[PDB]
Amino acid sequence: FPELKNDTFLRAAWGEETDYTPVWCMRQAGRYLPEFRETRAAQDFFSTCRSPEACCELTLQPLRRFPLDAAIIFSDILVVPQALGMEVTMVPGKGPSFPEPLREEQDLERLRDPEVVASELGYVFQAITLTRQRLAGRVPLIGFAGAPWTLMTYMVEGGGSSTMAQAKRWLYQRPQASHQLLRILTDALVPYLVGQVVAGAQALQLFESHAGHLGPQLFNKFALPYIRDVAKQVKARLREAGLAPVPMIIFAKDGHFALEELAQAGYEVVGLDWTVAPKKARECVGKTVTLQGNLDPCALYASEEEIRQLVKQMLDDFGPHRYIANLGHGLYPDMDPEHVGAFVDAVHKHSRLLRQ
Amino acid sequence: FPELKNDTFLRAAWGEETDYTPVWCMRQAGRYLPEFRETRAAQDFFSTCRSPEACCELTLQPLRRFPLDAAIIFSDILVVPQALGMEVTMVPGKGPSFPEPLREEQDLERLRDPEVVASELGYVFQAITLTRQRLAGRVPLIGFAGAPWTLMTYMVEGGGSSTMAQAKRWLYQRPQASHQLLRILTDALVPYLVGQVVAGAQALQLFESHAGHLGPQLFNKFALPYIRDVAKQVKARLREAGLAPVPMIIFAKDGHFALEELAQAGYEVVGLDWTVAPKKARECVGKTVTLQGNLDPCALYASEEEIRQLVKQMLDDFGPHRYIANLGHGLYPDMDPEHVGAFVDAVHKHSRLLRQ
Repeated sequence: FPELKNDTFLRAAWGEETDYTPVWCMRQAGRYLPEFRETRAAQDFFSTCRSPEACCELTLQPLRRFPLDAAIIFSDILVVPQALGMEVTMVPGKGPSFPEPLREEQDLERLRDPEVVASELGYVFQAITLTRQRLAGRVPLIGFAGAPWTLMTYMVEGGGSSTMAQAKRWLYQRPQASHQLLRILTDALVPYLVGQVVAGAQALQLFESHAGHLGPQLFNKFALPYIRDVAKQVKARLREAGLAPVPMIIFAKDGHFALEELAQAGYEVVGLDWTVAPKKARECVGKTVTLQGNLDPCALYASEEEIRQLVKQMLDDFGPHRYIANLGHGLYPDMDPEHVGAFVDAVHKHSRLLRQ
Repeated sequence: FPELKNDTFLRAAWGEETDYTPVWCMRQAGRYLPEFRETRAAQDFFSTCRSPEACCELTLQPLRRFPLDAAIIFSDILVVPQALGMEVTMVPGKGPSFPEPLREEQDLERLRDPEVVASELGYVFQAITLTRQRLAGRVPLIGFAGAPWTLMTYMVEGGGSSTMAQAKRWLYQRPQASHQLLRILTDALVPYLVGQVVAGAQALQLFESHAGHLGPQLFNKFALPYIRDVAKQVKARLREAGLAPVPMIIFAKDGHFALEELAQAGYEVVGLDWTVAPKKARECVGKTVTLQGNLDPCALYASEEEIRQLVKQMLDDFGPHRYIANLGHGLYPDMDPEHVGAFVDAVHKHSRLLRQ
């Protein structure tokens, strides 16, 4: 692969000093971009995901508009439960649906052996090698997947949910089947993430979006240990293959009560939502791990000058070391690309003016 | 009104010692009760709310099953935006909808003067006087309303929302119209809550369900000051009328980052969700205020013996003083009334065995 030219994002992730604060945005390839809607208008969502040229193109689009310090491959966390044998739809701009969710223990029998999952996900590895080639070393490429508990919520709920009532009902009423499913998910994730790195990914982010529904005790029993197992096994498999490990990011949306444990879970970087004050987050995580985040993405509805001021405040509270700027959640379809450009321009100009 | 016989809940709320930990459940009058579905099968939701006998009956039903230490009047937080002039529906078991949500500043013109709102809500005061009579002093009666920001989210979103994107867009793009609306809401709430106390309510709970969507800075600017204004004005109006103030509870769902401020906002009791460890909550709030909560209501899906153990742990972490037991969120329609009975029985037996 081409030699990496701008490794600021990787340096920050590892905890090293940098000349400026690197920045990227969750869903930087997303519907807020007209050209993203245009290229996606070509096929359906999961068929977009299976075309290496199409994922490559969607990954590069934001980089053409903005000097972001990283690319993240275009894909979906739901490719893993699909590759396990579940049928999925993106029903007419309504979001993800599993028409036949897991509802009882016997439903586990329909899933593939998790060791066959990576071979079902070859199309993502193809998209990753292609993108890493076409990026030609401009910035590092991030790979990703959903964390075990978060994927389990989709598989049992059949899509999004404001309560996760069914999924938490499994934890309380079927804790054994729950552990069995979480382990199937971990055992599928580890070889998929290792494959992403073999295909060319330079950093991995694990997305635990539905953590906040758990309190501390459920989260300690049912999410954290799988989260720890993912990073331990991925790093061990990469070493065994003779490959450099890459930095790993754990993003736990609404996960204020888990931050201290997450800082010990084997991840270089802890990604935060906008609900934790950056100074309190630093306190919970100590000064080993790098922090990523955490601007409310709705702030980008404010005027450019207001965005600049919000970025200045956020940067001042995180401080310059062991920090990667990002939003606290994905960009929304209605957001103005010019305001995304302002956020990116503001992080760069303020972090430098903060150094120089 | 009949002399109150069991005032344990009020004593705990004020911060006094008690012989046991009092307990009630959010949505204790709810669809998990077959007789609640039966009496509600009589008319539509908002017409149930307007019948004093029907609200009285729904309020008493759980008290017939369980020795709860308080009743809460049957009503809905959405009665206030309806009384301000907005049209609302409970469309066939789909939840609240406003078919015509507020979308721009000019939409404010359609709202009533907030000073006329209490006269539109006479039916709730009738339901409260009736219930306080029929309760005949068995336990105290709680009145309630939604907090200003939470009501504003319904009025702008038109119902529930996983992002509150439109409502936060108002905060970022129309901060002045936002403050105007929040003030209209506060100015309607204060006389409605005072009326509830004049009608016989012995305690008030303000429900800030949608707080967690805000980070600390938005919450400090747009929710907290209205929250403070509500309690200050209600207490001043009651004093001026010659009436005893009642204890006031602020419940801020997902509000971990606001707990320290909420403990200073003029409320006797801070109600918590299941996401904050009870020991950390105590730390944030000091040992002045009383804490209420915070059992994950999905725990009630567990077996009776497991519920007992979870209650024992929760009680041990809160400790006996300045504590009212409750769930961290309303009971779900599918919950087993026998498991609610276990939770109530467990709080009583463990808190006593903890004293004796």
